[PDB]
Amino acid sequence: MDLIIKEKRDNPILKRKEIKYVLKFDSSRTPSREEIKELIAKHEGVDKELVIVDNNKQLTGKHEIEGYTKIYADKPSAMLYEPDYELIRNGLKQKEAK
Repeated sequence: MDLIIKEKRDNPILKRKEIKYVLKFDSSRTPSREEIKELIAKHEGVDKELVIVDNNKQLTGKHEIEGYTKIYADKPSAMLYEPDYELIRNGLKQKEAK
């Protein structure tokens, strides 16, 4: 697989990003999970935890797929501290919750 990415990231409260991606796949074996997903996010400007990619706009007519990928950077931070772990239980109040 060959992923050429044109990443664009916007990080607010949840550090969400938007990137342009094309994976070139060699007709022979089924696409790999890590190869596409890792190279997609990693290239994406993010780690493997941050890889969320839905929909894919195919422009070319050869054998590679293009589209937009979504990435979450909170996946690792949440995994390290665990979402089911008592982080504080109270919430924030910096002049506005959002």
